[PDB]
Amino acid sequence: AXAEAAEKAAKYAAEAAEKAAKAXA
Amino acid sequence: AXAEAAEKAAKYAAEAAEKAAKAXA
Amino acid sequence: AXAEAAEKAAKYAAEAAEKAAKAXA
Amino acid sequence: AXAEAAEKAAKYAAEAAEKAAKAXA
Amino acid sequence: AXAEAAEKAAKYAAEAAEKAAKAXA
Amino acid sequence: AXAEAAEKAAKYAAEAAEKAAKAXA
Amino acid sequence: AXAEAAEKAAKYAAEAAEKAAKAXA
Amino acid sequence: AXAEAAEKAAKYAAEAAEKAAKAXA
Ligand SMILES: CCCCCCCCCCO[C@@H]1O[C@H](CO)[C@@H](O[C@H]2O[C@H](CO)[C@@H](O)[C@H](O)[C@H]2O)[C@H](O)[C@H]1O
Repeated sequence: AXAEAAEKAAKYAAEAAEKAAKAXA
Repeated sequence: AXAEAAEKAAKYAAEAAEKAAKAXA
Repeated sequence: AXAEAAEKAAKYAAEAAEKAAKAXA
Repeated sequence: AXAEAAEKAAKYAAEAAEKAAKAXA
Repeated sequence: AXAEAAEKAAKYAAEAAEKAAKAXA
Repeated sequence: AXAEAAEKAAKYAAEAAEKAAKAXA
Repeated sequence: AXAEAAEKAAKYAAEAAEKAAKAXA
Repeated sequence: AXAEAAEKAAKYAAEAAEKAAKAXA
């Protein structure tokens, strides 16, 4: 359960980071 | 570069949590 | 779109924290 | 107090994101 | 249980950060 | 510098986790 | 101690934003 | 505009955290 929660959080941060990276592209 | 590094770290964290989730199963 | 995802992320976080808070109450 | 602070912080963030989502309409 | 897995994860992350600090220098 | 700051946050988390872990010990 | 750590995180955020603000100036 | 607003908000947050840190001691 906690692993799942951590994965969801990391996935959100990764998508956020990706949109920032694309904005700077 | 900052956003890219954060995206990479977050994707590694997500993979690591997924692996833990699959192991805990 | 960014704002909407951030709000969803935060709601999920609040729900997790609330659960923790309730366990400690 | 830790969990309660975390809950308050998450709820604050959710409120701010929601206000932002509404403004961006 | 939860705290021990969280301490272990946090230590791994700190080591990864430290490695990156040394590589970047 | 970012890696250094990441490291401090990670160390902070690990010590908070250890304090909880010791109370559960 | 938690408030002191939160202050440090907020200061880091402020410096990061200031960096961006200056480059955008 | 965005970076300036983020800087302002982070500074507000830091002052709040500092005030709390001083109240607690
Ligand atoms: C990878 C992300 C990590 C998540 C957060 C981890 C942060 C770890 C501690 C950072 O250290 C802080 O760095 C700030 C910025 O370098 C400094 O503020 C500096 O800049 C502020 C912003 O104006 C001023 O208010 C301060 O006086 C000035 O010291 C502050 O003193 C220092 O303690």
